[PDB]
Order: sequence, then C-alpha cells, then structure tokens
Amino acid sequence: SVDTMALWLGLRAVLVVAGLAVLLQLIRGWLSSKSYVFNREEIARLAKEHSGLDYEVAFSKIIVELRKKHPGHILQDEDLQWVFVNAGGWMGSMCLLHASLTEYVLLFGTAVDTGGHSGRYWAEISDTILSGTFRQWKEGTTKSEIFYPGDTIVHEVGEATSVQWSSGTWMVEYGRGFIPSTLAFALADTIFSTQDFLTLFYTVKVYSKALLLEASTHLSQLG
Amino acid sequence: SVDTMALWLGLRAVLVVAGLAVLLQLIRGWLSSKSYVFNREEIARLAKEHSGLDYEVAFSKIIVELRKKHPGHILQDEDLQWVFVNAGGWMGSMCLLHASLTEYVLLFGTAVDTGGHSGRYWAEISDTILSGTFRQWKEGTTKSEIFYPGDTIVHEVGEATSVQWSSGTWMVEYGRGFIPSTLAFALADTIFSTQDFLTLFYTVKVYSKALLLEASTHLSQLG
Amino acid sequence: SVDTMALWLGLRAVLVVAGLAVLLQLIRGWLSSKSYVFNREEIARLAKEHSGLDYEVAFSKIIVELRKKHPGHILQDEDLQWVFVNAGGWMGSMCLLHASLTEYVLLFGTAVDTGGHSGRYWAEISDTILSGTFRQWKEGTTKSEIFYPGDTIVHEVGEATSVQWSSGTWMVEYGRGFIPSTLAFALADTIFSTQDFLTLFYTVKVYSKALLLEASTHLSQLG
Repeated sequence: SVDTMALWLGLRAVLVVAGLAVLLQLIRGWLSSKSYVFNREEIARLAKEHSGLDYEVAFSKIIVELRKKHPGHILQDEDLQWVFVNAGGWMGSMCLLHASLTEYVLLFGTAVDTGGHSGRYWAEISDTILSGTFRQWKEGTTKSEIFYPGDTIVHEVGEATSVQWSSGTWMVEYGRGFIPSTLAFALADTIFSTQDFLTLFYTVKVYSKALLLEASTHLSQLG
Repeated sequence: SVDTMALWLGLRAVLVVAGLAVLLQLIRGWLSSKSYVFNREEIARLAKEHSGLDYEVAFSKIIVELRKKHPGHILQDEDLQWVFVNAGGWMGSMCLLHASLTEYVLLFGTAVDTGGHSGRYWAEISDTILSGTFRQWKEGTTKSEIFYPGDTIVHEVGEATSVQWSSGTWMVEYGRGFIPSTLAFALADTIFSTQDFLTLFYTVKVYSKALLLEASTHLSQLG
Repeated sequence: SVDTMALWLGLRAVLVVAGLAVLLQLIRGWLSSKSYVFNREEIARLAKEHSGLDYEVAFSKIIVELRKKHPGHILQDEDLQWVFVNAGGWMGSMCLLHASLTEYVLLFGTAVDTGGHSGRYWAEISDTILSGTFRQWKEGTTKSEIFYPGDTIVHEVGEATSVQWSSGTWMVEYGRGFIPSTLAFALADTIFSTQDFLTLFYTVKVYSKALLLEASTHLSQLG
C-alpha cells in the first residue's frame, strides 16, 4: 500500500511535468510569428499538377516554378542536397528548398519500406504525394487510410498519427508554424539511435543556409 | 596493446554495470508483491471465447464480462482511451482496463505493420490474439514462430524476443509482476525517439487513474 | 527579425560541434593501427562458396574453415552465442567469432522483416549473403539496389546507407578499421530504446572474450 501511494505520487509528478511541457509547446505555437511567404493551397496545387510525371522530373519542374514565382526565397542548385532523416523510428531523406522561422519547403520521401511515429505536430505540415503510397493511422481510431499520388495530407497542430511509406514514395512538404520546434523531432533518432553526426551536420548546415538566404532577401528587399 | 587494454577495461566496466542493473531488476522482481486479482488463464479464456467475433465487438463484450466478474477493478467508460505506445522500435496502441502494483490488463494492437524488441522486464505477460498475426522470434534461435487468432503467446520472465505484428492485429494483454519496471521500456522510445510528451501524459494519467480505482476499491472493501 | 540571427548563431554552434566530432572520428580512424589478420576477399569467398547450402550448415563449415586457416583467432564453441543486435532502428542477431582493435568477424542475420540506418564509422564493412535479401539505399540517391545469396555488399568508410533485410536473411560480416568507433552505434538502441541490459551484458562479454583471446594468442606467439 505504501509502494502504491509512492508510485501514484510519482506518476502525478510526471503527469504535471508533461502537462507543463505540452502547455509551453502550445504557448510557443500560439505566440509564434505569422508572417507567411507561401500558402499551403499554392504548394498543394503546384505539387498536384506534376504528380503524373516521373518524380524526378516533377522535382525539377516544381523547383523551377518555385524559383520563378518566389525569387530570392529558394536555395540555389549549389545548396541542394539529399540528407538522410531518421525520426520516430522511420528513415527517409529530404532536400530543403526554403526554410525560415515560420515556414519551410522541402522534398521528402524514401526508397525503402519504412514507417513509424509522425511526431507531435506543434506546427502545421502538409504533404502532397508524387509517387508511392502514404498510409496514415490517426490517433484514437483502429483503422488506417491510404493516400496516393495527387492527394494532399494536412497535419493539424496537436495531431499524432502513425505514418507508413512504401518503397519509392516521394512527396513535397510545406511546413507552417514554429519551425525550430520541429528540428528536435527531426534529429531525435539521429542523436540517440543512428549516431550519424555528419547527417546532423548537413541538417543544421542546410537550415542555416536557408536562414541566411531569407535574411539576405529581407535586407535586399528593404535595402 | 595499450589501447586494447583500455578497451578491455572499459568493456569490463560496462559488463559489471550491466550485471548490477540486471541484478537490481531481478531483486526488485522476486521480492515484489504477489497479491493477484486475476489469473492469466481467466483472461486467456475470456479473450479466446470471443476471438471469433469482430475485434470491436470482442473488445466490448470482454469489457462487459470483466466489469461483471470484477466490478471495481475495471476503468469506467469515461476513463477508457486509446493511447499510442512506442517501444523497442515498434509502435501500437493500448486501452487500459486494470492496472495495479502487481497486475495490469489492457487491449493492445496496431492497424499497421510493425515490429521490434519485445523488451526485458520482470513480468510474465500473456497476449491472446483476437485478430491478426503475431510473429515471435525468441532469443538464441534463428527461426521464428507465427501465431494466429485464438493462440496465446506467453512472454516469460526472462523474455528477450523479437515481436512483429501485421496490419490490423489486436489482442488482449494481461501482465502480473513488477509493473513499474515495465514503464521504462514502455516509454523509452516516447522520450528519445518520438518526443511525444502528450502520449506520455496520457499514459501516466491512465495509469494513475487505474491505481486510483484500485485504491478506492481496496478502501471500500476494507471500510 | 533578431531571433533569426539568434537561431543562426545557435545552429553555427551546433555546426562547429558536429564538425569537430566528424573530424575527430576521421583523425582517430585514420593514423590508426594497421595489424590485419583477415581480409574481406577471403571471408567473401568462404561465405559465397557455402551460400548454396542451408545457412546453419554453412555457418558451421565457415567456422571450421576459419579455425583451420586462422587458429587462435576464432572463439571456441563454448564462447559462441547468439546475441540480439538493436541498432539504427533495425533488430538482428550476431554470433561473434573474432574481434580485435582493428578487425572483427561475426555471423549476422535476422528472422524477421527489419531495416533502418546502417550507421557511419571509420570502418570498412563487408557482408556476404548466405540467404535472404539485402536492400541497400546509399546516400544521396533516390533508388535502392537488391542483393542476393552470393553477393557481397561493401559498406565504405564514412558512408551512410539505409539497410533492409527480409525475413530469414543471414550473412557473414567482416569489419576492418577502427573497431571501437562502431561500438556506440552498436549500443545506442540498447540504451535509449530496448533497455535490454542483459543483451548489453552479452555484447560486452563476447567482445571482452574476443579481445582476451587475441591477447592470449599474441602472448603465446611472442612467448
């Protein structure tokens, strides 16, 4: 009975600590900046237009269109790089195109069968498929849904689903909200599982280059 | 030769530390309380009896029968909730019905293909399959075994196995032993991989509510 | 406006830390000990020659041939053991035959579908397949390659790939380079995921036994 009481008190302590953590995450999301360069419908339409072609040609055409419609906000050909992404038990790769304090645009996908935790969304993310399949298992339900090239899955803030991607699945991803908070989730398995310090290097490098591009465009627009 | 000696000394240090950890686990397990409300054969027969129905109807009927045969030991309908479980590389979901210092009962399953480490804890676990398949690859062997609805896999005290569950696999799980020791493994991937503080919140909340129900039943029986 | 610069400076700090980590990995792996007992071609042909038999008979004959051609460098039958290996999100099992500061030989494989990160280390790794399939997804590309019994996959120094093995895949693995640099990747999931301290016990025990056997052989050869 004494051990039961001690265990209940410890569980209550962990309960309130986790509640405070989630509350601080929600506060950071609420008080976040809302100056947006893109709209999610725009990225969704642009990615859905080229979903019928090969995914590499689609990547090329979408990058060209993004550079054409938003000059100074997309990285150059010299800065584009495929970087592994290990998070929540799954493994994929990304190619960052745009990333600021409130938005980011990248090409995400995997060439192998993988799946795991989607991560607690404290920012709004949208994925429009170009090839492969995307199986989502939302929280609270016992059934999953399948998504195909042309579909767009939007992840609201606070949602946590079970994601799964077949081999050769590739999509375009646009994130809106408090972008830095996602970094942790993007690097968790890189820190405590894969020990891939070079992947962490490449990730922070491309993010810093995207921030530098955004600041340079800001200065050139006001200067 | 010097580096080899240093590496061997470090390996011996890790060896003795891990041995002391295993010794602490076994000591806190053997000397744990053994006040049992249920027995694994009761839950096994209750789950196998309704294993032919749809897994949702089976869940409902099993919950009703548990509340009929053990009234003050099953959580209320207002306290039932599906909570994600990320551990050992695999991801699923649970709904807890009973949980004490020495026992716990829940409904566990996944709607997607998953698998990984079963985990090591001082607790005899029993899983009776309601739907789906369960592949178990025990330690020390090079071949696995498949289990179908109606079967009951018994994870013994020294269980190091590889588990795998196909999409739509649902089962009823009963565990007796040092239940808090099973918390760590159940939350490790939640801490270092998923960054899901809300799932940790839900887990500790439902465990605290189950312990509260058990303590309330105990006090109402002794008073 | 200002927080962009703040985040960029933080990313620069993380960048220099990760860069120093990678540079130290390179410098320590380079300029290391060059005492080699085996070579990847010998092990590759020894495994490919027996790749047509059942994998257990192949294991036995390969161990016998290794003890015949390199006596004193292979563990005894009393020291052989199958130990689970959780790393990078995948779960397999190993049987260590030889391990020193510069080389290691073991029998690896899995009885369940698994996959994940291969890991980065200054160590040339070669795997010759006896059964099952090995899908490798190298870094920087969007397509993977399948390998079959008889094939030998070379994990180059400093490379990072996505590995995937079907159920029943078994292979003979030979590592050359700075072996301790892999140890971290070999145990991360054991510490932050499986919490399996007995598997860690077994791993460090077999590594210490291999190092002790190597030291004994060296002393007997010079004494």
